[PDB]
Amino acid sequence: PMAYFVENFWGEKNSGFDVLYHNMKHGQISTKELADFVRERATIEEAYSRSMTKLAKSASNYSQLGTFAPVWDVFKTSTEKLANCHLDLVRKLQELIKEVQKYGEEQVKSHKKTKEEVAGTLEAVQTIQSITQALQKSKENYNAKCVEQERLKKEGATQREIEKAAVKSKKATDTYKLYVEKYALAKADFEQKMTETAQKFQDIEETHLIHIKEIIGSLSNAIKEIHLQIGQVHEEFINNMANTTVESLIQKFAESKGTGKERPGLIEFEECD
Amino acid sequence: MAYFVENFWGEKNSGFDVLYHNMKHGQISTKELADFVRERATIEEAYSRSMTKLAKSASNYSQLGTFAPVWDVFKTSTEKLANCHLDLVRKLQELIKEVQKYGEEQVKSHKKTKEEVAGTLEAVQTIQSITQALQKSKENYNAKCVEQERLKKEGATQREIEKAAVKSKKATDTYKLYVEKYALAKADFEQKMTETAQKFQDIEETHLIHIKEIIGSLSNAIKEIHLQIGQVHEEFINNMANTTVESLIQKFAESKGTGKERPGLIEFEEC
Repeated sequence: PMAYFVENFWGEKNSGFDVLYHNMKHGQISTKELADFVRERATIEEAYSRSMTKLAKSASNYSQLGTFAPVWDVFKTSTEKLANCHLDLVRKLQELIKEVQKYGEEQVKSHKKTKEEVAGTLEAVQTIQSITQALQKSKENYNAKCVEQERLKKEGATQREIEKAAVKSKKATDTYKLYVEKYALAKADFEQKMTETAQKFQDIEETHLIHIKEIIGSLSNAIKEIHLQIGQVHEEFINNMANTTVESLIQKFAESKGTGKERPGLIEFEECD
Repeated sequence: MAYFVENFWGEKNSGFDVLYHNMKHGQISTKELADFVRERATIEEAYSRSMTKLAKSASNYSQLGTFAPVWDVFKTSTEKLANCHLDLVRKLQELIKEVQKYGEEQVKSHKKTKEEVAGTLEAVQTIQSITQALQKSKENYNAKCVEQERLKKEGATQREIEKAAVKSKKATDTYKLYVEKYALAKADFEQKMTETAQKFQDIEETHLIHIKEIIGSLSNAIKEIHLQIGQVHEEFINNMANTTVESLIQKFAESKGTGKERPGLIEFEEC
């Protein structure tokens, strides 16, 4: 709840506004980088899915010879289901990329509106920066008339030409005195505007980081959901292997590849006929 | 029960030849199991090395933005995921070793079994040699009786009858001997085949139970890593919860803050 942005963005240069504003704009970078990360994760998931699909094809094309042969269909169906799980994660990640891209383009809208809203604080910054430089110029000019006043005074000059040098110091004093009052006015305006705007930026940054973590939340949800499905494919495979018993494998081999039930007949002595 | 004994006889008696070659096909099932685990490990390693590459790319994103520190959470979690899949690769490579060790010791027991029931192979060669010779003598003895009938219907000499009778007598003596030798070989084949077909089923039982034990070890290895993968997903969720909005706001403000102190007070200063 603490105002970190208000407390930490002042300094002598009055550049805090600039930093904060461009930091808001850098929030666009993060959205592009996140989408790119999810795209690459989806690439890996699809590579895995396509290879698993190919692994199921090779499982169906194994030799039909032997008692174990029918078990490859249990390998086929499970590998097909596992491959489909990963492809569905790809689809879910791709839907997630779409809503990151959607957030990225509504950032551009809300950044444009913030720019138009902080226009008063932009003025407050450039006026205080201008007056601080103008005050320094009037400070140095005031001192330049002091040195020239005392240069002519200590060396020896007419009281008429000293008095007109004193008036040149008076106008140098008055304008410097006026800039001191102008600084205090611009300083009070800047501090009032910056405190409202530094908080404004922090609030924008909090809304940003909340929405981003919600996307990573949906990222974690899709991965967890598919992870649960993957675990169910493994368990289905386990008990399908349990159901495929040795008894049934021998049963099916004898019934299909058995030569004959009836044993060779008994032949006796035959008459000539 | 006994399916191999009951259902492997037939007229041509291919029973032994089929069951022996089927035992040999048990070696193919072992090779194809190795090829499956190897291909699965290849997929699991490619995935792992891609994830490692993804984990390292997570750190090479922009330093700009309040979100920046969150990338380390991605980096550490994606690294751990990558290592889980490589650990499975190592476990699957240990299975390929025991499958091929089982495959090479199958060759040892199969050649032993061949030498154990070579007598039953002889019994198949014996009954086939005899039944053909029994049919040869059956056709012969009947032809001697056809000649006995042919020469009687036409009429011949009494001494030719003695010659045809003694030829039919020896045709009977051999044909009757082949009937006894068939019944002796049938009682030898059916006795040995029943013992051999039961032996072929018993060794096929020990084959199928051991192959299922290896696939059991396969399912265990995948289940164990799947549990670890689920823990990484939960650790990622936790680390994301720990990386609060407040901690990121504080991170950036103290890193890229322009100054704690507000613009200074400037008053008149006399020369």
